[PDB]
Amino acid sequence: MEKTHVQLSLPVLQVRDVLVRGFGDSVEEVLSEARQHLKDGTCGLVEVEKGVLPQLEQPYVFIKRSDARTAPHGHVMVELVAELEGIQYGRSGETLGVLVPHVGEIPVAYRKVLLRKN
Ligand SMILES: Nc1n[nH]c2cccc(Cl)c12
Repeated sequence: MEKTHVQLSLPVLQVRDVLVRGFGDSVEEVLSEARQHLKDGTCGLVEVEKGVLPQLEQPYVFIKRSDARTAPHGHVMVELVAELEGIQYGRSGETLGVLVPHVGEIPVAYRKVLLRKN
């Protein structure tokens, strides 16, 4: 059965390499698809800098920091928050990046996270 949190190492992708630039067309769909890709090992992370979000597709799925002393086993505790037309669905901490499908792009790094499944 599902533990509340799972340790994952996410590939960090450069925005110009990403082939599939979002998870879907509604807040509920992108959160659902992001969770499925995380379970399947087919999710990447793009770090947000100027110019990144306009090169990706809304709705966005962000991973955000969920606490301050929980970095168990070297993995930052995180949760999912979606954004569409400037409104956020969830409230959480600082953004670590934006999640996208991973379809074989070569990463530049890995980001260790402890992900709250729901
Ligand atoms: N990463 C995940 N492994 N297993 C899951 C089940 C539900 C939701 C998620 Cl995100 C996961």
